Amino acid sequence: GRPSRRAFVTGLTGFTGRYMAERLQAAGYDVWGTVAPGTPRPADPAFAQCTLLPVDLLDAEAMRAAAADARPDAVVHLAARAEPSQTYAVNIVGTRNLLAALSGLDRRPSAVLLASSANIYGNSTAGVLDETVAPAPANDYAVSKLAMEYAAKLWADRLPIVIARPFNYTGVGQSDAYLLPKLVAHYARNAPRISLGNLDVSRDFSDVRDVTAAYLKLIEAAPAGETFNVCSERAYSLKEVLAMLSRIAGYVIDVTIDPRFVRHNEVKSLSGSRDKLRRAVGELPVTPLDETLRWMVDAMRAA
Amino acid sequence: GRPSRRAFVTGLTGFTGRYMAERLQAAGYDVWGTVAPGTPRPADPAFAQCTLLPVDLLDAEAMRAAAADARPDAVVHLAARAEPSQTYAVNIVGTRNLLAALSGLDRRPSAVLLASSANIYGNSTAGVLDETVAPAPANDYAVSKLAMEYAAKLWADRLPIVIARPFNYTGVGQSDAYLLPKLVAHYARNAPRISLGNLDVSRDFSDVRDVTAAYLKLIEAAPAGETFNVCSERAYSLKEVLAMLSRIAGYVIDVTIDPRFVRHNEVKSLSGSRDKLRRAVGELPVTPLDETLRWMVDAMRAA
Repeated sequence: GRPSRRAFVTGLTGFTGRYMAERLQAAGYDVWGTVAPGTPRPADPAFAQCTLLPVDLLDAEAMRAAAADARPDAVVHLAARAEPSQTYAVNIVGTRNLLAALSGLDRRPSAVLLASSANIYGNSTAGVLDETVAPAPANDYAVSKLAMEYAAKLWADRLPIVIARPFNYTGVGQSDAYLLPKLVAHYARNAPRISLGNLDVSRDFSDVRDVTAAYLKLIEAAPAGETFNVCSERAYSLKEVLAMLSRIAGYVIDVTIDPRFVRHNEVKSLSGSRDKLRRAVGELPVTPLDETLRWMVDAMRAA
Repeated sequence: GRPSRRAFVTGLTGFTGRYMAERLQAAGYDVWGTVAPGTPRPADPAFAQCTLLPVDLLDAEAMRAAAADARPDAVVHLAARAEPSQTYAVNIVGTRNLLAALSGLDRRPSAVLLASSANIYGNSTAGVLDETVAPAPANDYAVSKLAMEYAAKLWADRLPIVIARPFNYTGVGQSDAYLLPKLVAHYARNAPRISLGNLDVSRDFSDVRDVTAAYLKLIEAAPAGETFNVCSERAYSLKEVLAMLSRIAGYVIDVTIDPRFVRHNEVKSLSGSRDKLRRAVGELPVTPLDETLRWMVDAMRAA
């Protein structure tokens, strides 16, 4: 029947949440999660066996009641924003509301995984970043994620808290507000041209399926008090990505360099080390980016 | 006549602001500053030549209008809060509103000094803390001060921003909600007994006048992008402070150790290094604490 062991995922119906749900369900959890009040129900079949609770993160009391009902053994906090003020409120106080709700439970969860971001490192010149690299967040969103980490550690005496710092990741279902889905969308409809920044800037990209598999491993190991990069450890330039898509689509898209996308001080190469993660949970398969991209192109064309 | 060179001080009428006003006026500035809307006017004669603008920091537009009118050369940001949500909003977004206001001016200030706090270091075991010590803020207030620092650095390309991390400081006029003023109040009225926490915990205390002298030198040197401890570099236990006051008042107060006020995990000794400040701006007054305490005891008795 319906599994007794429960997971609770904030932002469950977002891009990452859809994949987190499948990972948790396959690991045997009954997956519960939050959705925004007054937004339309999700149509995706991935959520057919999920219990969806309408909760605003800034609604501390509704969060407390949702948690007490859900009674999770595992928590994955994915819900975030991105007005600067709402970004700080949702990412710091919304997270605090979640932790307060869990801390007040009769039975506290065995693992609470918070999704931070590798954006907290900012524009580091260190080439390959591990978790000891000094933060230098370069926008309010990145600052709010870093602040979330510090705010969350205040609850370490009450909850087993694991922090993930994912590098860039993508996959089927991510909006074209992000760069790789934008590229995929253009190639999928055989667009003649696109406008981009510098093509010689290399960054670390992962498949969302790999990222959520890592998240699950962090849940299972529950290393309370520890922060982990989640990344592929491979850096690709936009030129390499374009070349992959050209091979997939069978043509070369024409590129215009827009100054609006060109950052003068941008470091040429920046990637992550997942060595700390590897030592904690062991080796994890890395899906090749060209497989990820083909997956996305195929999904776009099949739509 | 009224000086052409202007300073703008948020929280001008608080404890630190009163001393900062006097310091700036003595350096030849026309002192402007903010007060809370709808609060009674200040009675203190120290504010007689100050221009007081009623501004809520969360009111971005009122802050913009206040700054365009004040047109400061020098800015000191002292205003802060301490509900956690308001603490994060005021200290992060309130500060951001100030910075946005200054950045939009035709003539930007030549120095923007932000008062952070040494509480961002938390309960560090490092004994003597310099600016390279990793932060470990231990409550939401301290987290909000650290987040403020990071949010402010986003404006570094537009404004010359100096961050101060004052350690504990006190002086005439500080409320008895703070520890040393509480001690002074008791000794001043020859109170027979008092109830306190652990007496063997040593901390760094400064004279507010020493702190503002440092704030002014930071303004004058304007080391943009740099953070500075402001501290005495001597740590006194509560037993040593009591002994100083016993000597001043001529009797020994009886102390009761209340477990309610005793924090078990507090580090035995913690103080700051101001070596970075000293190397940047040169010699500064460091007043003996017993002189500070006598100053305060005398003020209480003259009342």
